[PDB]
This record gives sequence, structure tokens and C-alpha cells, in this order.
Amino acid sequence: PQITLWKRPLVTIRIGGQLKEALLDTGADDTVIEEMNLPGKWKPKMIGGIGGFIKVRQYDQIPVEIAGHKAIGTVLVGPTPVNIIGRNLLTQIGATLNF
Amino acid sequence: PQITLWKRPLVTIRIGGQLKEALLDTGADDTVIEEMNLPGKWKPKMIGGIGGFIKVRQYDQIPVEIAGHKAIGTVLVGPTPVNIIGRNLLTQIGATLNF
Ligand SMILES: CC(C)(C)NC(=O)[C@@H]1CCCCN1C[C@@H](O)[C@@H]1Cc2ccc(cc2)OCCCC(=O)N[C@@H](CC(N)=O)C(=O)N1
Repeated sequence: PQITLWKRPLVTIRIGGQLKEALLDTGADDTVIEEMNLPGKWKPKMIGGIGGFIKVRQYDQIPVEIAGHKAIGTVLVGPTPVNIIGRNLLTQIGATLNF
Repeated sequence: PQITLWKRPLVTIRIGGQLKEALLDTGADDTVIEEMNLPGKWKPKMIGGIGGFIKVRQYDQIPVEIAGHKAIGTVLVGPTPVNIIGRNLLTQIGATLNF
């Protein structure tokens, strides 16, 4: 689909068999999801954003369905203000910026 | 044009008569520019993200050229690690997400 930016590019995603809302974020290198229970092992990690660094749980090869499109990759779980889908997963679904 | 997301979507912009490299960010509601002595009246503001909040100066009606595309709107100047072009200006240049 073609998405305009007059409103936040929020879409429904399915992760861990659970539906959630997430922001298509071209300005994010990684995908960061709000604290939740994901199966499998995780390694501690730190990522930075506008107001500093935060500690997150890194889960690898996690299946994520974005607007019906399949992706399998790294998902960081931590105290983020909103769920964001970053470039690591956006590239998997062939997302591009056009103008 | 069409921009892929293999790398950070960095483009050249022109603000206050200066050329800068900025990030096209669909996840940013506002445009945040690195510290610079821009002329004009401003109002104190606090914006948050991953990381917490940072203090910025809000400047309205600032002419910004993005890849040859003229635009004008609110620009927040503060201690940001990178120049961020948010949705407030992306909509003006007709930018869209496609997948
Ligand atoms: C207006 C304002 C910029 C404050 N909004 C945001 O930061 C909102 C808040 C809610 C969640 C999404 N973010 C936008 C998101 O694109 C932000 C904006 C941004 C901040 C700092 C950056 C680069 C981009 O420097 C490199 C810092 C490394 C980086 O890419 N950080 C990403 C997250 C990540 N590690 O994948 C990020 O926070 N991206």
C-alpha cells in the first residue's frame, strides 16, 4: 500500500501470536517493542534515541507480520514510548520512501 | 525519487542559508535540527523519544528546502545527535511509504 504522512504511520502487527500497533519508522535502525513476553532466549543490549540510551532485551529471528507482510528478524524489547518497526524489518517487506 | 532503506535515509537540506544532511524520519512527528544560531523569535519546548526528553527552541515558519523541494514550517533546534526531518515537513514534499 501507499501511506501518506498526514497522520502517524501506525499499522497492526502480529508478533508472538499477539496483535499490536506499531509505527513504521524510517528513522530507526532497529525495531523496538514495548515490554512483553516473547519466547526464546534474549541477550541484554543498549540502544540510543533522542533522550539518551536505554537497556533492552535482544531477541533474534523473531517472526513478525506487518500489515500482512512477513518478516523474520531482530526485535528489541524495552521501555519505548511506542512500538516502532525500524529499517531492519522495513527492508524485508520492501518498504521505500517516495516523493 | 525512490529511497531504499538499506542505509539511513540521509539527504541534503537547506535551512537558514546553510546546507545540512538530515534524516527523513516517518516516525518523527516534528523536525529537530542540530544546534544552530537561527534568527527569529522562539518558544521553549520539551520533546521526548527513546531516551527521555530534551529541551529545544521552537521556531515557526522556517523555510527548509529538502532535496530541491521547498517547504516551510516549525523547526525545533536542540542538542540532537542528528538532523531529523519529521512528518510536518515530509507531507509538504509529498513523501509516502510504499510496500
Ligand atoms: C520528534 C522526535 C525526534 C523527538 N521523535 C522521536 O524521536 C520518536 C519518539 C517515539 C519513537 C520514535 N521516535 C522517532 C525515531 O525515528 C527516532 C528518531 C531518532 C533519534 C535519534 C537518532 C536517529 C533518529 O540518532 C541515532 C540514534 C540511533 C537510532 O537510530 N535511534 C532510533 C531507535 C533505534 N535505535 O533504532 C530512534 O530513536 N529513532
